[PDB]
Amino acid sequence: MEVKTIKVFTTVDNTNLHTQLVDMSMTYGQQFGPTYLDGADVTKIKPHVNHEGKTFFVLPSDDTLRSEAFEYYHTLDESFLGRYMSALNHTKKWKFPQVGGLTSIKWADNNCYLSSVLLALQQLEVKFNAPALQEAYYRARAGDAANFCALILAYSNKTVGELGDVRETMTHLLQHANLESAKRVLNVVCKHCGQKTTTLTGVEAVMYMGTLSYDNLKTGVSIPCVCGRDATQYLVQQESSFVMMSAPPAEYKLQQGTFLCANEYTGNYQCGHYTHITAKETLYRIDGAHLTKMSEYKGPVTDVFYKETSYTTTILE
Ligand code: NA
Ligand code: NA
Ligand code: NA
Ligand code: NA
Ligand code: NA
Ligand SMILES: [Zn+2]
Repeated sequence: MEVKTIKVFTTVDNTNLHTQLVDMSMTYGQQFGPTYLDGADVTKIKPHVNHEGKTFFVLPSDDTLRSEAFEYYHTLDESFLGRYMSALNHTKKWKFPQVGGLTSIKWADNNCYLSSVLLALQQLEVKFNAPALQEAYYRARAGDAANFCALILAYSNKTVGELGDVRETMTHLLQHANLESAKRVLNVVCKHCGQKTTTLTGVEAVMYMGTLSYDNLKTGVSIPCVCGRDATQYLVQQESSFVMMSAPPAEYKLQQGTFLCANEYTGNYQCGHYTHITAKETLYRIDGAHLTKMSEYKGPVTDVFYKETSYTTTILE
């Protein structure tokens, strides 16, 4: 007798494993729909005896599987799982060296922006509400980051090799972060329209676009008003474990002890390369696999991260 059937497990979350008896005369596709083995699309291949007892990813095809997928990924986007697997097939071959005490990514497939994201996340006090992200994030911190990178790609709607952006990626990722108690209060004054207090929460409480300087947001920054004038606003109150300050790329000085980490961007509207700036015993520039220690830094910066707990203004009235 030749082996005609094998037992395997199918899953959408790598946690709930569903026993299957597989017919070796049919493709995985014919039995399960689109099917993946460690990210590789095996929809078109027939089973092998060596597949016995292995775990295969499938698409959610009934209410139970859809529920398991939503519970794990916190999205109902039907294309997500396939995009995640497509990315994973490539990110499993990336290398994740320890550089300046953090898990970085050797350069591959235009992944500089993702390396800068990964490096930043390891320094923020953040957690993810989506179990897929939180579990992968834990493993990434230790050097096992292939899965986390594939997820970031999928959550970002980026494919492997696609040119990316740190701020855009952070916007997508932070939608799944623990930011429900993040709060920002801004005092806004227009000379024509008058005064108002704006309260922002969640992602909008921690991301700002217009200045790299947390000090400037505290003391006053120009902001367009609906009337066509430039109004001024400053930070009254901040409750979050960090803030991310962004601005169109320009030369900026970074001083150890005055920020947590940052993204350098060498380039312009067309093209650019993203490197990570942090500090340990001195300033560190981490460009994939490559470290440069620095005693000072003035360079082209687009995003600066700062630690926070709770801040209240000392500006009166
Ligand atoms: Na995961
Ligand atoms: Na901010
Ligand atoms: Na202030
Ligand atoms: Na960064
Ligand atoms: Na990097
Ligand atoms: Zn106005």
